[PDB]
Amino acid sequence: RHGELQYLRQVEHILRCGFKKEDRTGTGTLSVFGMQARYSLRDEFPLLTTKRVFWKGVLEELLWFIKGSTNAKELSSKGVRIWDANGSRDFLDSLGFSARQEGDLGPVYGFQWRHFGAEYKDMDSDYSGQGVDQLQKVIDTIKTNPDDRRIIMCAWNPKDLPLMALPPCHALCQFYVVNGELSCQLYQRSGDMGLGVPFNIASYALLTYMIAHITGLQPGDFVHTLGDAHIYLNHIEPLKIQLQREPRPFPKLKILRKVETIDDFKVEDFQIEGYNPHPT
Amino acid sequence: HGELQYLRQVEHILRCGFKKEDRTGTGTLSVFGMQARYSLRDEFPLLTTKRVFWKGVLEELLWFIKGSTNAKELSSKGVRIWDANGSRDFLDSLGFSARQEGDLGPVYGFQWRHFGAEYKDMDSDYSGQGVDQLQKVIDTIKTNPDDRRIIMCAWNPKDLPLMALPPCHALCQFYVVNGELSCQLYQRSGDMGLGVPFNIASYALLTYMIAHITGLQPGDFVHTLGDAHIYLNHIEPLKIQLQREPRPFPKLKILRKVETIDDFKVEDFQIEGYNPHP
Ligand SMILES: O=C1OC(c2ccc(O)cc2)(c2ccc(O)cc2)c2ccccc21
Repeated sequence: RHGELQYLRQVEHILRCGFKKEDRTGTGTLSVFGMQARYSLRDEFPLLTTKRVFWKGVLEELLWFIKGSTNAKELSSKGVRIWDANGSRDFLDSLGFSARQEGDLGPVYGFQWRHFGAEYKDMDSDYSGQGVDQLQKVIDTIKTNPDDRRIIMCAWNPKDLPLMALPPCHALCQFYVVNGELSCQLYQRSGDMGLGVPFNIASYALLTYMIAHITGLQPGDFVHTLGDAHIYLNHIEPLKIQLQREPRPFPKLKILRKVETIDDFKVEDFQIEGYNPHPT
Repeated sequence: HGELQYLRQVEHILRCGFKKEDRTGTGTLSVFGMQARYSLRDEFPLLTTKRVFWKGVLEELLWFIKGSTNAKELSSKGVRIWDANGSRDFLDSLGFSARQEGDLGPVYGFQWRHFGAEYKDMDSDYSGQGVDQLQKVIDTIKTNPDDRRIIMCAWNPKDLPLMALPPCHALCQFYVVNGELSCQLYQRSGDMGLGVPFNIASYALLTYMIAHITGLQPGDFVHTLGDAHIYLNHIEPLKIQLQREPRPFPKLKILRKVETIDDFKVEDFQIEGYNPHP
């Protein structure tokens, strides 16, 4: 009943029953369409243990989303370089974004979360007060109407898709409250089980911890829903080895001071305790 | 039998759901996060343990497809499910007193065909405005079946204040493998007793239509729920329905070759072998 066994069973399922299917580069995957897992957030934190997850990247990326940044260099300057290739001069040129400064990802996550529907110009523009601040709306609704069934933050913006260096893999999420507990469901249109999915689970579990903290609630569940769940073909043999490792008890996530607004969270406010992932 | 997934979801909520009130303070039993997979392969998942309103399923979907946001254009087909949301007493509730009766605001039909366009009223001409997500999905399926971004999203944060009701069916995603077209719906709120069987039929039908248009075979319909709930007044009726054994699903037949999604008509469809319980 360790929560990571769900993830292992999803990987096993794709290895056994997935179909060969290729991505935009013509590279092969094994793929299943439509999966779901539930990770409890109650006195533990689902940071996967059968292979180490880049927690520093999880935390800094989420803080970067929250402040609305679309500059890959603003994340890279924290030592987190996962978005840098998508803002490179050559990649941006290949998409027709010649006039963009290097690092300008377009209206990706942070912009849609804080300024949905505003007109994007570039990554250095001031978007204060423009568009729908979905993130603060979710927090507001949780505080005042926890029964609400419309508590959604949606990064999928069909109008803005052509401007993005990458359309969001995490298309939308929904929050839910019962019994003083805050839950979150992510709709992820595409998930690389080997590398991306563990990171994305941590990301939305952390966001739920953050929002629960500032709304006075306790973390409940993170429900992970996938569209195209896939394993790259050259990852099959390492994953078969990983699948025979027993999960170690999940770590705990501690928030080290009372924080009042989502914008006030800082990297030093968080401590992962007892994280003991299997080595690679 | 694929209907057993639905029955076990109902059973789970009656067993493990928590009491949770809705907008009207009326009580439900609720579970957050559920998923079921309904095969579309040589059968159609129109539930059999209780009759589903198939004519309403089909006419509502045709109404979405032509982009209408006028409940009176659907009611004129004898399908009244949207009429209350467009009534003058309900629009006034939401501060929409200057709005014509029947004007639902920028709901499914507008978002599917004109996402991002500026809504005015249900009588406006939106030709060529906004993103036609429906046609874009069909195009991408035809040209890039491997695409992992084949999404139609009715959830529009900018337009929510203008809507008579924000979409329960927030988005759906299509997927192609082995010549088969699948569809996954993200439904943020599901009334298991009254709404969900209708909703399953709707998106299974959309998948049959797009598969027909694109030369593919229907695959799976994957139903994902947020707040899956049962109104307390429905508990004993569902408890009886849970005792009913499902009959084999009917088949859906498309009676002619249709070239575009806009060309489908009610007469093109025939449900074969539908034998539901009362
Ligand atoms: O470069 C990285 O992108 C990943 C990532 C995903 C979502 C996100 O929001 C941020 C990053 C990713 C992993 C696998 C993929 O197939 C594509 C991307 C990732 C996870 C962990 C470590 C590095 C990376």
